[PDB]
Amino acid sequence: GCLEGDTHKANPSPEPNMHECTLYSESSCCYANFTEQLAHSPIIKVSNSYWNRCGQLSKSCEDFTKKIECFYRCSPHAARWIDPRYTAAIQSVPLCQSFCDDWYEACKDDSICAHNWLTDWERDESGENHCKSKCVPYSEMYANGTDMCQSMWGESFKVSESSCLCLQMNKKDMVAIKHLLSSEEHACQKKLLKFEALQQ
Ligand SMILES: *[C@@H]1O[C@H](CO)[C@@H](O)[C@H](O)[C@H]1NC(C)=O
Ligand SMILES: *[C@@H]1O[C@H](CO)[C@@H](O)[C@H](O)[C@H]1NC(C)=O
Ligand SMILES: [Cl-]
Ligand SMILES: [Cl-]
Repeated sequence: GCLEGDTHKANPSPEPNMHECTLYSESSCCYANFTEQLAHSPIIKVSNSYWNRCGQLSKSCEDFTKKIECFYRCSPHAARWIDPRYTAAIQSVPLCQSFCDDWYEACKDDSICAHNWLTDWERDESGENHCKSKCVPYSEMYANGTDMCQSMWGESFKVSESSCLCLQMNKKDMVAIKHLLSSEEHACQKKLLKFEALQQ
């Protein structure tokens, strides 16, 4: 299944001409047309939402923000964390801490005005987002990567205690996903060792 959000397909299927989010190409919950928006950096505006409200994000920070957009919109497994009473929303998707930490590090000197990027905006007539709070650095907005990942999208994400049973929006998620859906920990960690070996 896919999420029952604005843009999602009914069911995951291959998607040949994706411009971004290609991690999900051969089984995607987004149509390729959605990806066109993300093909060019700097990314100013995705759908009705401006990404540059406190300035233009550094490239690596933008990359991380794009990875989460691609997951929500295109991952064939996001719906496994579907909120049953709000079918466009996810809850408690387990993110790897290393992922959240690298992200924070990438964004630490960038600026932001929404502690929670989903709720903390003024939305105008045309659906476009405007800061209410003040622009501050990410390093002021959140105390660390963990705090950021638990805050940015409310209940959507959590930070796993496990370094293996967690998503980081790269090919290793194929290892994680097998075990997410003590024992499972060791299974995952062995599987992950094989993965790292196979990739030269
Ligand atoms: C994207 O394509 C799908 C089917 O190919 C279509 O249903 C949808 O309206 C398109 N979205 C936009 C924004 O053009
Ligand atoms: C991260 O920051 C939060 C909030 O300040 C704090 O509780 C926590 O100890 C810090 N470290 C981790 C790994 O969460
Ligand atoms: Cl196409
Ligand atoms: Cl990529």
